[PDB]
Amino acid sequence: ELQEKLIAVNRVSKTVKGGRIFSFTALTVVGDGNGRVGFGYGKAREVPAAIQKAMEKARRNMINVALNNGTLQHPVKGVHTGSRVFMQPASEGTGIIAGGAMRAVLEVAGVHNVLAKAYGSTNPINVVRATIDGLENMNSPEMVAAKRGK
RNA sequence: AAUUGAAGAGUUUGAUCAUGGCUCAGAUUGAACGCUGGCGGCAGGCCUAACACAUGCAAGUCGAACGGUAACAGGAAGAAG
Repeated sequence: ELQEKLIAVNRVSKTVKGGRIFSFTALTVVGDGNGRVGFGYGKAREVPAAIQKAMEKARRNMINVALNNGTLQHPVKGVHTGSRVFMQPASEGTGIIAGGAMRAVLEVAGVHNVLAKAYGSTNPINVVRATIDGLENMNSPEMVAAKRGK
């Protein structure tokens, strides 16, 4: 019931004294399938150590999302660095139809059938960060009615 | 009951993030070309030279408008084997 999946692995470099030194970065997202989404970055010298650090950071640093029946509630826009992201609840608008690196976080998030369209930059490290910010500041009808009295 | 509706990716760098262009994945067509080709249904078929046109048809009808008889088939009368 953990439901982990990796989005992006890259080879970064460092350029020391004698030549270059190549390191690998993972970027994974875990989530239970009912709210509870996390992402982790993690970087290491080989690929399986990188993904393992990424999963291990992603299992902690996990955020609650106030889902609807199987989906979002109201249309929400989350931004991070250069990466602006729209989402629309699509009240059984079948299938998760999101961009790459947004399909994954929305998939393990437990949502099933939203409409997305990322704008701006679509770097995978910043398009999540713009989905969680997004799903984090999406509030439910029992939270809005809690705030404003009824 | 009559709008249930939105996906990205590759490429600037030793690597990064951003900006930014180029390019790809889709659908479409009065299409052409290449390879191949069994049947049917429904549609479509000179986008260019509003260039030049052989030949055949594409606008005739009415005698219940009229003088009339060129034919065709009868009618009447005459003459002949």
